[PDB]
Amino acid sequence: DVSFRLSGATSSSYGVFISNLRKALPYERKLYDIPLLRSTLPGSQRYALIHLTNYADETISVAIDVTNVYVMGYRAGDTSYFFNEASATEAAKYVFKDAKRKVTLPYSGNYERLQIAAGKIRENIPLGLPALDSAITTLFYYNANSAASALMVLIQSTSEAARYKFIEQQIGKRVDKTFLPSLAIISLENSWSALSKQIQIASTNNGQFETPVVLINAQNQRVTITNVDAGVVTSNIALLPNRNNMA
Repeated sequence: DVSFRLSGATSSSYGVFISNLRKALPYERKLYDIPLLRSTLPGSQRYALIHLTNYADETISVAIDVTNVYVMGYRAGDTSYFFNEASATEAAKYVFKDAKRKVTLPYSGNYERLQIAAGKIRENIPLGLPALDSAITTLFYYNANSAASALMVLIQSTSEAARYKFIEQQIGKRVDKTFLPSLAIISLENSWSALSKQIQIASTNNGQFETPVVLINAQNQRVTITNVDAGVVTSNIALLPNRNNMA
């Protein structure tokens, strides 16, 4: 289980946190040294809680699917919370066992449903250390009217950063303030399944992609990735997802 205090948070501390986050996630191997998560695992091990104390010292545990890095929900006191999707409910069976109540959320854990419930897309969502703090505050108070965005700001500032070290750095730099994610950041979040899958394919294909993953580079423009030679891929793709877990 991962843990991080917002109090005294820095880019270094966040990097450490995300590092700890990926460290919590088990892995069967590494393609290109990129840790390939453990696809096969007991449902109990398939999830790991992030303990996260916001600036206000309000801690809450976030239930992460370790095999896909996917957030399933979170806890706040005896009140636990989980997305309406059957993945979170399964998660609820293993995590927050002590939680006296598992709350099924009124929205699915996917960006689409989250953005709908939040009433605001991730492009307009704040990101950075204050965002995780804000997330914690909102989530602990579970303002369902807006908790959706808070979940998103938190998920990206954890799960997505855990996956992409590019996302990690961008968020982690925003110690003292926040910013709406770049199209590059968001592109990574989406491409994670495609890009990494093609890395696996490419691993047995001398590094050639079959399906060229269109990724948004930092300039907010699409760039064709046909080769694992792309440094923005190899240096930023911290965690590799399993073909069995992807599609």
